[PDB]
Amino acid sequence: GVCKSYKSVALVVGVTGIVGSSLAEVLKLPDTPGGPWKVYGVARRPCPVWLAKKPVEYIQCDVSNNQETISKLSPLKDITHIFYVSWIGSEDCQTNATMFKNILNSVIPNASNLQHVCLQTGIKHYFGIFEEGSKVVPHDSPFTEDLPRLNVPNFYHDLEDILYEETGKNNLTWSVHRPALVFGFSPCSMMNIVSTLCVYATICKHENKALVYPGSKNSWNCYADAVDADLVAEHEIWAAVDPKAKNQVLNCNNGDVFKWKHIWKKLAEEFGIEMVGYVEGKEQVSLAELMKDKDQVWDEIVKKNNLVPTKLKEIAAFWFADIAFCSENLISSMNKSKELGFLGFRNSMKSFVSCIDKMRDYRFIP
Amino acid sequence: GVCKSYKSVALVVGVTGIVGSSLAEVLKLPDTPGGPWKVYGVARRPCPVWLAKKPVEYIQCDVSNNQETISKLSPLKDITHIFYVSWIGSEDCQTNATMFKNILNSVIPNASNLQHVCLQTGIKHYFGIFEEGSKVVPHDSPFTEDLPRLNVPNFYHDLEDILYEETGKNNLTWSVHRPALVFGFSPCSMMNIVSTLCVYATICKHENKALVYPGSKNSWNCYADAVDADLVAEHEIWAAVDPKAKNQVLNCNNGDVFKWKHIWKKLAEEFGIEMVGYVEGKEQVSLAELMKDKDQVWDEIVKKNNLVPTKLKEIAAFWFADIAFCSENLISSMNKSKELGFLGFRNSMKSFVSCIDKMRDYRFIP
Ligand SMILES: NC(=O)c1ccc[n+]([C@@H]2O[C@H](COP(=O)([O-])OP(=O)(O)OC[C@H]3O[C@@H](n4cnc5c(N)ncnc54)[C@H](OP(=O)(O)O)[C@@H]3O)[C@@H](O)[C@H]2O)c1
Ligand SMILES: NC(=O)c1ccc[n+]([C@@H]2O[C@H](COP(=O)([O-])OP(=O)(O)OC[C@H]3O[C@@H](n4cnc5c(N)ncnc54)[C@H](OP(=O)(O)O)[C@@H]3O)[C@@H](O)[C@H]2O)c1
Ligand SMILES: CC(C)=CCC/C(C)=C/C(=O)O
Ligand SMILES: CC(C)=CCC/C(C)=C/C(=O)O
Repeated sequence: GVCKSYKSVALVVGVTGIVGSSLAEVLKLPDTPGGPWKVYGVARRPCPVWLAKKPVEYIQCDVSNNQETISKLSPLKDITHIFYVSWIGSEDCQTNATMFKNILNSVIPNASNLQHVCLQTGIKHYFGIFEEGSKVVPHDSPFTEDLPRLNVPNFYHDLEDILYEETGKNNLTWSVHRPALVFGFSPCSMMNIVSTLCVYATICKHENKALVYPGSKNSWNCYADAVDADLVAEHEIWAAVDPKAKNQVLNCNNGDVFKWKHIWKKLAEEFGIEMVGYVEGKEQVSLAELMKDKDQVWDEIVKKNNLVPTKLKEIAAFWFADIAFCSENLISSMNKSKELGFLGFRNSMKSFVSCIDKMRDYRFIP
Repeated sequence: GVCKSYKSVALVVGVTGIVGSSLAEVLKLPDTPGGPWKVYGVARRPCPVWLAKKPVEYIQCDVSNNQETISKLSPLKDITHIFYVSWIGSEDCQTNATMFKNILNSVIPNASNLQHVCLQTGIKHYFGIFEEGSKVVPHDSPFTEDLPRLNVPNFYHDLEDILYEETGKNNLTWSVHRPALVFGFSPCSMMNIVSTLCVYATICKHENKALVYPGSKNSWNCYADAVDADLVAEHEIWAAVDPKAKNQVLNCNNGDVFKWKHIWKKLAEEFGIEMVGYVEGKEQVSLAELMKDKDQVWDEIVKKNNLVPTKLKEIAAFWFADIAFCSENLISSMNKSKELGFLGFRNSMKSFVSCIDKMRDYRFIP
């Protein structure tokens, strides 16, 4: 059979991630802008079974290693768009920078039809980094894309600088996407809040305990926002294909606000267990501490429910929930994207439930 | 010349109001859905000069008087859509009810091509009434259209009940629109926040004083939302013409959030004066009290700047600003409208400035 024709050819760097996994789905839909798409999906681990069941050409590669990346990506002469949706899982500026440089150095000399590089960062651009030593004054919100860089060693700054330099030199377009908190389904993410809260809820249910909210008062009652992984995918694809979005920094959220108070009630209902909400006068407790000895319990759950086998620390990031539940005042604006013609949105309450439903369909959670 | 053809014929009840004045503009644009529109505009006062310069057939009528309303509206046999965007200016349930009943009793028997009645209420549906005696527990937010009625004598309840009964009996469709705080330009409104704050700012400037924020701490820092009058008009016209919107209760806001803190800075810049923002530890002061003796000052301003002559209490509602500046937790959801296909929005910061610009173009403010 003659070689298959594609209109566009994506390199998704971080294909097992919370957005990369969505891109692997969304890019292959028949009506997706820029389609038909061929998808190369890059990650460090062996292709998981769930991803092997998708029409994605998986490339196992440690992108922090330059010679390996050259060897693995330089043969991919047909790439048209790069979606960089990866990070090393620490805030180390140079390791993260090296990963992104390696992608560009390996692809740009070899992909003569390369058009665009999508760089995914996030709303930490506006408020700072997670490293405990960093005592920094964030910007006030709503966050908009005209806010200047904070005086902090945020690896996002280095990634942008590389993006601008390398696209500029090579007559490529660029986009920087700054998603809010992601609502997604990947069990291989280092920061999946829905999966994390679903695992907590599952363990509570397993142990005949209530779904006890461990967070701060402020994070219970404040306005919060998030972004569905599929909407991030759609926003990145929009910037990759639509001339109006090119060479722009762009926030990405669902377009609404919610409260954790309301999400919590929904979570309890979804698992058919009692909730204990925020109790007046109580201080936040560490969910990471509450769950520190639960690995064997999770193993037992996986076995009893015949789930996709996951290690507790890989499917859940309890430390990340702890940060979410002592955060407030982090709302980001979608006006710039809307004014440029991107009218994609989600109902965040419905998005949260859709992620639960999807994780159950995939057998990641009971 | 042969009688002019129109596709649709609007009765706008409250044509001098903050939304009615926008409808008088929007309905007459060439690309407005349902057009070409003929517009009958009803209000109690004599047609102001600014409205006489619009292609609107003005009908001076006190709609609280049944015989007068019959006499004035029963000849209008060609009405296709009613936009009820009026209230008496008190919370008296029966006077407000009487006004709306009178419209329907006068039009329904006489307009054989009548299709739809749009009823404008508002987000007070979710939190209660302004009357000082009423000590009531509001719903929590974000406000959605599935929230049940509060146990309060809100005239909105009576207006809805009349709408349902009379449309139901007569095979007409209905829509209830619940706008957030309106950003608009009418100088004849009983509740125009932008005009009110512009008048304050103008007086501050006239007296070489700073723009001193008089509100509460909470209302300075909280998330707030609003709706541009033109977007309310567009939302009402959408419900009047689009089958998907028919027989629905629908919120209407700009689709974003803002803070008064940020609006205040913008207001000061627009008037080229210094601002004093919220001062930590200060209690809210009454802007109504601050402005109680300023009528002659406003007269002098009107004369010195050659403005459209307005009485201070008619262009500004300082009591209404006082309520805005002790409110929080009033965000409403636009998901229902979006899910039904209405994707109209405004950038609220830009909307606020556009209202200032428009009021200056009309010579209502300097
Ligand atoms: N998650 C959120 O809620 C969120 C919100 C806003 C912004 N963001 C930002 O979005 C960006 C991407 O993060 P994410 O959360 O989408 O990531 P994630 O879900 O944790 O996924 C990371 C991906 O990168 C891959 N990866 C990591 N190190 C690699 C290496 N050395 N070589 C090759 N692949 C490697 C991972 O595969 P392996 O496991 O095989 O290494 C995985 O596919 C980050 O800047 C993050 O801060 C995230
Ligand atoms: N303003 C806001 O920010 C806001 C926000 C959300 C919801 N709403 C709601 O929207 C609804 C309409 O209020 P609005 O603020 O748009 O009104 P508005 O700007 O004060 O305008 C009221 C209109 O009704 C007319 N009117 C009053 N009494 C009348 C009578 N007896 N006969 C005939 N016309 C009469 C007025 O004309 P005359 O002066 O000549 O009488 C004027 O045209 C109310 O339920 C209000 O609570 C308002
Ligand atoms: C409330 C929380 C936990 C926000 C952080 C979202 C992320 C992960 C942003 C980013 O990585 O830029
Ligand atoms: C923050 C304020 C002042 C909200 C009231 C908006 C209005 C006027 C609602 C309604 O009339 O339903």
